[PDB]
This record gives sequence, structure tokens and C-alpha cells, in this order.
Amino acid sequence: TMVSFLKPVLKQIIMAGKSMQLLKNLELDDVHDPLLAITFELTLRSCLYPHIDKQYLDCCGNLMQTLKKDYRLV
Repeated sequence: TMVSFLKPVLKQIIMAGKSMQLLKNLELDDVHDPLLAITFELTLRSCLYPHIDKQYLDCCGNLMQTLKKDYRLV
């Protein structure tokens, strides 16, 4: 009934979408599909999750950067 195939990173997904929309106001399927081609589907599923995490990390870092400069909160 509930999703559990992306649940360890879903919070970061939602938090990524909103942060990108607040960032702009101031492919991945084609990589995961051959990754399946070349225990299993548990640890292998844990190799998809770096891709979608590093993008969020970059996004929130740039978001906080253009908050610390340019309407400087600190």
C-alpha cells in the first residue's frame, strides 16, 4: 500500500523538488537501465541512491549559498 523501493531517500526527493523551485527564483533512467543489465536488488538498489542524493546535496548547497549571500540571513 505504501512505497518501499525508494523510501530511504523519498524525504530527500520531496525536499529536493521544493528546494530547486526556491533556487530558480533568485537521463537518470538511461543510467539506471544499463546498471540493471550488467543480496541482489537490495544492495544493487542501494547503488541507485547515490545518484539522486548527490544532486540534492549540490542543490541545497547552492540554495544555502545564495541565501548566505544576496538577502544575507546570517
